[PDB]
Amino acid sequence: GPAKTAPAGGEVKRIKLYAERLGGGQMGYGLEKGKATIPGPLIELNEGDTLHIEFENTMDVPVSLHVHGLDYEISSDGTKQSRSDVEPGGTRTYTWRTHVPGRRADGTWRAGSAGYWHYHDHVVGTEHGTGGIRNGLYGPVIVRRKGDVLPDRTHTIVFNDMTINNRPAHTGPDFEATVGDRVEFVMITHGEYYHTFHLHGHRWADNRTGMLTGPDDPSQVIDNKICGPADSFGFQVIAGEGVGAGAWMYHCHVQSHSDMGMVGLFLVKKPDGTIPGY
Amino acid sequence: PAKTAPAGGEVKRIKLYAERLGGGQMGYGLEKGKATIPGPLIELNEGDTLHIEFENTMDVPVSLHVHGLDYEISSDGTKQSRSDVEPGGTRTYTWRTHVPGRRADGTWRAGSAGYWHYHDHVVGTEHGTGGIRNGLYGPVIVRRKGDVLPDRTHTIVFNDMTINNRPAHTGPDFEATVGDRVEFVMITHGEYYHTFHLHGHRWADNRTGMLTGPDDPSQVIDNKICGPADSFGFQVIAGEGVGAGAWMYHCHVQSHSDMGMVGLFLVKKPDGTIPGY
Amino acid sequence: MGPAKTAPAGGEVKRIKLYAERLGGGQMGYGLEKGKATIPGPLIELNEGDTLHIEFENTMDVPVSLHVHGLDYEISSDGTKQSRSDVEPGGTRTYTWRTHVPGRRADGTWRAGSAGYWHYHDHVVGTEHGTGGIRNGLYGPVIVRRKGDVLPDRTHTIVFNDMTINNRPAHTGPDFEATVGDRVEFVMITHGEYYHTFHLHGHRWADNRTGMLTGPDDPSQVIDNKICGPADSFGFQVIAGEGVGAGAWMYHCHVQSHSDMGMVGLFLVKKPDGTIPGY
Ligand SMILES: COc1cc(C(C)=O)ccc1O
Ligand SMILES: [Cu+2]
Ligand SMILES: [Cu+2]
Ligand SMILES: [Cu+2]
Ligand SMILES: [Cu+2]
Ligand SMILES: [Cu+2]
Ligand SMILES: [Cu+2]
Ligand SMILES: [Cu+2]
Ligand SMILES: [Cu+2]
Ligand SMILES: [Cu+2]
Ligand SMILES: [Cu+2]
Ligand SMILES: [Cu+2]
Ligand SMILES: [Cu+2]
Repeated sequence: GPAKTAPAGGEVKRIKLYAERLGGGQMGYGLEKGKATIPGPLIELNEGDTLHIEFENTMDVPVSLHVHGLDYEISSDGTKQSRSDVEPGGTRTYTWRTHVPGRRADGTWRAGSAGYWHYHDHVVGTEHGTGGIRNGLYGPVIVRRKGDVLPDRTHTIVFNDMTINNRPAHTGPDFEATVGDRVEFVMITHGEYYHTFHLHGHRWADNRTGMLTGPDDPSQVIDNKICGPADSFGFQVIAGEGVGAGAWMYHCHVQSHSDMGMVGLFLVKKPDGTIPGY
Repeated sequence: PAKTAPAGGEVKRIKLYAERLGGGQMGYGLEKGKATIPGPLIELNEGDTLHIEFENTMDVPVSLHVHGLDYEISSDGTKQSRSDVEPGGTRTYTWRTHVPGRRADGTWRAGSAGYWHYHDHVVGTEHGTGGIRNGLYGPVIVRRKGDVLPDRTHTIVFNDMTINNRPAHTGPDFEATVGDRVEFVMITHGEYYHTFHLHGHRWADNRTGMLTGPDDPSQVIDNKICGPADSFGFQVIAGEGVGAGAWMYHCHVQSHSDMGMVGLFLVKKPDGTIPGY
Repeated sequence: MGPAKTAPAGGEVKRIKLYAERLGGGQMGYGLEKGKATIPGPLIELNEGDTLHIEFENTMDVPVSLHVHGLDYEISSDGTKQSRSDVEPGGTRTYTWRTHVPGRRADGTWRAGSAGYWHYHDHVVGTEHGTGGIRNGLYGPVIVRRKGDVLPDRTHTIVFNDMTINNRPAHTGPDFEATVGDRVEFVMITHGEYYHTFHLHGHRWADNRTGMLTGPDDPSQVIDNKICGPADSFGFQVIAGEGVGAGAWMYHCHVQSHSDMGMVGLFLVKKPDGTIPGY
């Protein structure tokens, strides 16, 4: 039937979050010890939500959690200079807040928190978290505005230096859907390089939600997007819409990059489970 | 005045050929021996369907892949979908197109209109690195009913360190007359980020490159950063507010402009003269 | 906080003088007075419809020019060697910039006005694209405002020029001071060989003409992070410490090696008492 939408926020929410080492000199965040992933756990909030994070550093080196776009005080900045990092074996409670749009007393329109954001390390290896980000400490954050369209499933694609989600070249990741599913994509970039993100057989609107608000929204519609370290955006597509089922490539479009394996599949299935030509 | 795009929905057909050009270059053409870089401009109205009859006249596999438009996986134009074209081979690629409208879930489905492009995916690699470098790319415009039509359209492709695969400092230059409504399609390919910059003129960063009205918040710019496979276009009024002259456009990356990615938008007085040129 | 002051309507004929000087260490800069040159050059603000007459003197050993983005100039003000609009050593020229309001064209289309965040810089030094002039520091912000645009308390220009910020030594800032609640404006220009991503802690803006959402209608992405290449310019305004509070709020390019090597600054937001918590 009609699209599902986000409820109003304003709830006070809590999660546990850990930083721990993974194989091969890699680091990630997790919701439980021994559960860490690259990228980290996806965090979703409704505008007005407050989130307290009970943070434990499991590692033998100082780490931090610094987030984009959300409201936080200087004590949640997650930086060395702000004394907000977390020592080895230590814990701290990071607090993220969130607000709805509205008229300022000066008569202007204050932008809400809503959008496609991310969190990552500001501390490991240098005071910009170069080592940490390189090792995999980063994760997506979605803040939704009341009435925002909710998807069937959400997937995070991170271009971190020459890799996707710190995976070895040519290893995807791949995401599955069924023709007609509403699929949300969160795209984040980290590290040294510019990239262009590209998706076969689909397009989105270049704007807050990734979708057009209606017939008056001028935003350019695009299948290809240039992005750079700490950039984040998102969007939703209806799997296979107008195109049909198939194995649909997404890849960085910088030629040496795609040539070198920054490539994935959006695997879109016929209602019966089959994918044509594959 | 201001002629506008009519409603789409027509079924259209063209023949398209891949062929070798001089110097190791390759290009698409509308007839054998007529291939160009960039390839032929393809224009469609929302709702239109285009059947492309493709012949690959080269001695290596080639393919046709498009951005933004509606194609089935069998028109993806990749080795992976088995949609490339063997040497001397022929295939029909089909591109469909749709107007915007309200989906069943009550969301607003975006139409196909916009500035897009097509290029090879199979030459030299499965990402068409070789083909793209050799020159297999071309502009596609899809127009929404009511879109403002230009007097002329020019395509500027920054391909690696070249414009339209031309030698340094060779242009292209485009001519117009003050007051002409001129459309530019701006495509980027290859290995490098760039910044497109046009003297004397400006456009809106949005679908049409023009402000829809007084309510459109889109930033107005003369400079745009663009990555490989990036696609955008706009229209300006030649010399509007600025008069006639040789109006430079180039990549604004300093070394690149010094290397010769530079061209002229030649805007003439009514008498055909250009002051300072 | 009271109702914000706004830009009035333009149409005035304005005049300034601009000098091109050599500064310490092979640097070059514009100035409003001989001996007053700065990098970035002086801030130039116009209301849509205004006309600006720049009386330009070149005091350097080599030819220089003045070339501006986004505004209305005849070919003779282009500021290039090819248009014969550059300036010989010890020479002068009047450069003229014009600006127009938006409006309905005779053809039914809507003509965009001049308003926005723009910049000017040398086109002639070291190469015909002014690669030298720019590396040496010749560049400066231009702001064109639309009637009714919201005015800030203070304006700050952050230029990423190759690997510097405003041509400064690494890890030198600049830092900017505000008090919690100030409406603060940033103009952000990029120059040189390299792409960048501009990032500001604890604040966000709208990616659009004014950097602020016009109202609930506005679909524009809200961002704390923006990619920019050479000659890109954009601006925005924030309420200092809004919903966040006092602190020393980092801004920096987020390309990792760039921030590591020092393109970093502080937006220092004081409390009313003038203290900054934990700094
Ligand atoms: C068109 O001439 C050239 C272009 C390139 C590019 C575009 O990288 C490299 C070497 C050349 O001789
Ligand atoms: Cu930072
Ligand atoms: Cu890439
Ligand atoms: Cu594609
Ligand atoms: Cu960050
Ligand atoms: Cu592809
Ligand atoms: Cu370039
Ligand atoms: Cu210019
Ligand atoms: Cu492509
Ligand atoms: Cu120029
Ligand atoms: Cu940088
Ligand atoms: Cu931040
Ligand atoms: Cu410039």
